Amino acid sequence: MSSLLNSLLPEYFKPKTNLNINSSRVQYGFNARIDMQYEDDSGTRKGSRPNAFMSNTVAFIGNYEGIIVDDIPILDGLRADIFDTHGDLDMGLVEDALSKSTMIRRNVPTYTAYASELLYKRNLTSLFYNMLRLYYIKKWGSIKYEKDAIFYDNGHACLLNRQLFPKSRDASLESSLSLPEAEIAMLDPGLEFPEEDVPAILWHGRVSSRATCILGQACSEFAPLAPFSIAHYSPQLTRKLFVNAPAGIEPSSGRYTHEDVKDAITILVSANQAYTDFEAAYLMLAQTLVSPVPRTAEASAWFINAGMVNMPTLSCANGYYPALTNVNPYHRLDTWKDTLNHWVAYPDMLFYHSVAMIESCYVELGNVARVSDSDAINKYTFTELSVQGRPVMNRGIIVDLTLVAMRTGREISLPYPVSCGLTRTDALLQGTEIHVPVVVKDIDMPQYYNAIDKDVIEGQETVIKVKQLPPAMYPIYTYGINTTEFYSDHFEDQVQVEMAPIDNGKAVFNDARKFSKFMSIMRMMGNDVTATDLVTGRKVSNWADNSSGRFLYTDVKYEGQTAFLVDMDTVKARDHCWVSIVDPNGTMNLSYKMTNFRAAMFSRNKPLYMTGGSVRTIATGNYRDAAERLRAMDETLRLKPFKITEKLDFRVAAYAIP
Amino acid sequence: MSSLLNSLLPEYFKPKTNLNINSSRVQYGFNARIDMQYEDDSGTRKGSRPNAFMSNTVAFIGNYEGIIVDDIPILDGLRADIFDTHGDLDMGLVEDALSKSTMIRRNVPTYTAYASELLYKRNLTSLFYNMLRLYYIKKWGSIKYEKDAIFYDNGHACLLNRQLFPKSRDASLESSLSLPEAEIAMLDPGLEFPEEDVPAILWHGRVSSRATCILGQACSEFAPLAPFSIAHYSPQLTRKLFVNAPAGIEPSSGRYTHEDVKDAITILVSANQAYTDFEAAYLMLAQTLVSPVPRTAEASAWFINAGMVNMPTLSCANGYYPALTNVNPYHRLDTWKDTLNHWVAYPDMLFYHSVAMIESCYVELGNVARVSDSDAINKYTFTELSVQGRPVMNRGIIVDLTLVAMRTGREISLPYPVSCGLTRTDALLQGTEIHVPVVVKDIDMPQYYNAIDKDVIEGQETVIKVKQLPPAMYPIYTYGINTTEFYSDHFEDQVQVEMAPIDNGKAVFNDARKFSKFMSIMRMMGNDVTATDLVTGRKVSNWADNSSGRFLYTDVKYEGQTAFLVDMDTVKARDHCWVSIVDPNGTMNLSYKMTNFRAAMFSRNKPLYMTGGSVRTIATGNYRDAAERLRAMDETLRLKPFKITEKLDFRVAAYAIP
Amino acid sequence: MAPIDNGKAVFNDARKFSKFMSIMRMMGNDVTATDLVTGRKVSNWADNSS
Repeated sequence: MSSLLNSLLPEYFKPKTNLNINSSRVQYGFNARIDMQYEDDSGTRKGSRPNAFMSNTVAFIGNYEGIIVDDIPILDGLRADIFDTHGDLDMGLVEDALSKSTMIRRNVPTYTAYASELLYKRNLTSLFYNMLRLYYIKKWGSIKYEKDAIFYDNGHACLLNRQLFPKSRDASLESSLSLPEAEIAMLDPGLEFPEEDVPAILWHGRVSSRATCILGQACSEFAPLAPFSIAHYSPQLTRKLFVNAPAGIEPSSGRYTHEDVKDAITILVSANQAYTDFEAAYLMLAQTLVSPVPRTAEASAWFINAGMVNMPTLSCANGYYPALTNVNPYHRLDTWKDTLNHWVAYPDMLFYHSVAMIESCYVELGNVARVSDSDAINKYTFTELSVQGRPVMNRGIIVDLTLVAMRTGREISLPYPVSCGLTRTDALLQGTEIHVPVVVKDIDMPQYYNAIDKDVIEGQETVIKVKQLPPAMYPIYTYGINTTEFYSDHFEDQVQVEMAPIDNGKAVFNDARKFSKFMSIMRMMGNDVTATDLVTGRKVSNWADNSSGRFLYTDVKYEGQTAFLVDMDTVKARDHCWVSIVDPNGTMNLSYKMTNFRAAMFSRNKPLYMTGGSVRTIATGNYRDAAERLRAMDETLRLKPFKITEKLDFRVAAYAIP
Repeated sequence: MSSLLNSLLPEYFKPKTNLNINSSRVQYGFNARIDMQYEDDSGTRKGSRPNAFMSNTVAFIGNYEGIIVDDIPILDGLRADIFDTHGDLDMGLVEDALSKSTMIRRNVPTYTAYASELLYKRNLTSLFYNMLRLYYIKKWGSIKYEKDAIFYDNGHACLLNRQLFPKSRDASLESSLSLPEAEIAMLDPGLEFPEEDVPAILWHGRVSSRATCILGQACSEFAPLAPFSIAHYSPQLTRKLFVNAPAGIEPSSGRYTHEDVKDAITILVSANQAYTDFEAAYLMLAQTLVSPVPRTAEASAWFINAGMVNMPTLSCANGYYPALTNVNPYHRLDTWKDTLNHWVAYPDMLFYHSVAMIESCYVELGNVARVSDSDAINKYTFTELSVQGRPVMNRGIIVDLTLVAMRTGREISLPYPVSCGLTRTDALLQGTEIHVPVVVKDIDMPQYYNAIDKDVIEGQETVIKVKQLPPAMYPIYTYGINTTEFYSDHFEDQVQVEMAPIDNGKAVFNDARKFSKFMSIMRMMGNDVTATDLVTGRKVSNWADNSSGRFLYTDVKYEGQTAFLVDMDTVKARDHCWVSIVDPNGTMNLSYKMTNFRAAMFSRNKPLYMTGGSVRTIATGNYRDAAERLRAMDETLRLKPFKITEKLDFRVAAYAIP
Repeated sequence: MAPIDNGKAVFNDARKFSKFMSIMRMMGNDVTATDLVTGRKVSNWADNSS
């Protein structure tokens, strides 16, 4: 659904068509003007950062594994005559429709008997999904993956690509897959009895030399070398695929460009009348196009074990019954062609729709992981109460759409209760300790991180014990639309730390809430604060991120009693464009204000600019008003004359309109 | 945009068609009559300057470099039916448009897929840019650049063309470039898949033997030997260029006249309907064509670092799909063929439009440089507040047209937000003193200029320091259209200043404004006064520039606060009218009137006379046969002007919204 | 003062120069001005009573 994913984008964000991606890492964000203030009994110290960049790093790598599951049939496409008043295939009108058609008379009785089983095999989501992945593999084919590269680095702990993804050879995305071609046979119209467990599709005119090569590779096993997101492992959809094309199927060309895959999709959707099938495949790919680079070192627990992708079995019986598909189809919603029409016009817009969906999910799974099991709406039972339909199993797209509904605070409506795609809530529901590997840089690591060893020499491979999952992404596109006090994503905020002159700089935060806001605002001001817990004896640093520049309470890496000693004569100025706290006395009052917002994207430590035309909000009415218009100007070549007009020179001629 | 740049010229001046330029340097100015009237405590004196020549100097020498960048598509020339009710390109109607205009309907699905990807990147501005440069290389192909010539010469200091332009030799303009030829192949109709990264253009009848050689050289690399403005380094546009000509193309001749390039441009625009693409290239050349000769030695800091010319990527899909270009083209403005009709009639008029543009930019940057970096409108954030469109980036022409709006004080509007051309604000946007290399002519040079070596000898090559960039040009064409206090370019003005007490033979001027008014009066009377800056200990002189007969405060060459000790005993008498007095007494009143303006141009120390007939006006009205003004003010670029609000400091300038 | 000036301020007026130098001494700051015309020096700390 293009419509619901479009509304997630911010108001200030004005996207263009083309986006020239030339790397496997993008820092999307915005530039804002922060007017910071520090008030005290001595006086006020004002600062101003005119261009403050708040970013979330997003990569094109992520371990996924496809499995073939059984899903509901999508009945949108079949002629409206055979359907009854309630909206189910009234068998008796099917036998009537087949009898009054251009079918062979000896096949009518035997084909009608099979109809009861074969007409309820309508799900082309798996085919469209694979054909969409082939489009983006050939478009962004020049992106590279190095084996010994830095997945994450925060100064203390480092995590390499070798650690998370073993059995991984370095190669380009184009050179990753070597897809073998499945057989594309021609359906004989005079076949005695239809062959079930072999799908048959429709086609307009002649199957081109390149269309054979695309359909051949789409219905085949994906066995990748490099762990890419749009080239993950998928099982063999089918062995053989029939195509009811009276004009013969040309043999396989071998080569094809990304423009030829768009040609193949547009013919397949139009012939089969499968637009709702495409809408399902569009939302599936939106989840599993890009995966987020973790905010903290201990936020890598989400991507340790491979999340399963639920691909519904390829099943289509249109080739055997050409009569039942015509120009008057049955559809539930009137805006059922909107998702395809959006993709054909603006293919590269999927990148923006993808980051909008994963940012919405991973933000909400952040503040869902911090609720006790003894509650009404908890970790296990947040999907059941929200869903008001009848899906087969609460997995895939249902779990991701219900998280988006919680974030935006609106009602998401789909025409069919389809349960296909990636399932994210895997590591959460387990409710056990996860052992993430790490290579150390400094020697004073295991004070900060909950490490397995207490003394570790530099360059050693250690393990961190993560119990509660910290947030993987900070809200950026969904900044101050549905604000919570955990993230504290306000435009205006203030904190009041109360100290007396008798205290020699040392302040104890009994409250946990205002400790979080103090440590966060001090980092905007470019000050390196290092607090020490009095009960346990561990240490926390506000500088625990190089992207957002905020301090969340989950950076403590421990749930206990709150007694944080901060010594305010060991505060060090780290960044540029900073206010100085030289020697405070009395009550401190910190405050900031974010005024304006400008969309910015970075890649390879350089600005990535959006190019091409101005993207519009395509509606169903905007095309069918031109159908209402029809260009009703009678196609008659009316040539109008020009009267020559003489003036002073007479050498040169001058023509007038009347 | 002819009508825009034509408005910048003064109301009294109307230039003739032809101009035989026969040098690399042209003075332009006017011969005005000044009627001064003096009054002080001693008495009254009345005089009259009968003939006074105020002029700038402009040259054909400027170091520039080309970069190929991706910009917006210009959707002008495509048929009106493919566009919907709003100003948006619908792919639903492209499928219909291509379907109705063919008998072979097998190719419609393939044609639509490729067309959707190519239409959002169509731009012929870079091709017309090179074709225009080839026209002027052949026409003015007898201009000599000598390496051991003078660039600036005052009397104390001197800059040679060895400095500012190393890696250069002595050559004529025709001898500078030795262009190779790209392959101009013929597109046979029947080819089904458009070859990627090769543009295809339409043509009228047979491609002439001469037309081949021009298109071949226009696409090739430019590698100059001598630094020339219209022969600057440009990257290779394309390798191949298809031409859908019904009659086959002829082989390349090798030689062509400047007249043959006009025939090539006129055909290429008419066939492709690329009138708005030409308008972009016309404005883009108006910036580059000429460069200023600096007013003082400090104003050479602008032209050290090579400014980047943003040339858009060459792409076009008219040759493949000639159905999309028909007899009813889509245009936003009704005056969309005025710029080509102006150039084809009067080619040599571009010289006057270029001088008008570069003057307006370099005059207003004189004020922007003096703005403090702690206000709403400053050097960093003046373009962003002005623009009211959605370009790719605030670069090239958008920066230049913003400065023209600030000069004239009128709202400038283009149909498409194009960001292509020279960016000047590079030396300005950096907090670093610039090291201008100079030659010592007189032994007393270190007293005047801020030199590194305080002791020098006639012939030594030293370096001078420039912190704040002074004005490179004085207002001549834009004289009195809007008068600032800094320049003081009034027709009628009454200057009042109080003379400081002359103790021994020296008068102390503590205030900054009073000192500016005093030396401004004494210059108009024609008295060469020399003062000593007390803080620095360097000698200032009101006779700094001889060409423009006025005193600017930037001639002091010291940003900050100071007090001046004026030498009243050594007041020389260079130019004496009857008004001219040596001994001022009490409150000095000078009231002057300027009348009888007449434009005059000098080239190689002789008068340069305009030849040919009188320019008759070509211009189209807002409506041809259009009923309702469908505003469509969403995509169109608009540039809002800023008015200078004078304040007490006088050294600092400030902008406000009118 | 403007940021373009690197701390250096010239007092054209005599009245406000006296008040600046006096209030800076209440605040306990040793300022040393230099006259541009003559070339002599003045110090605000020229008394230990008032």
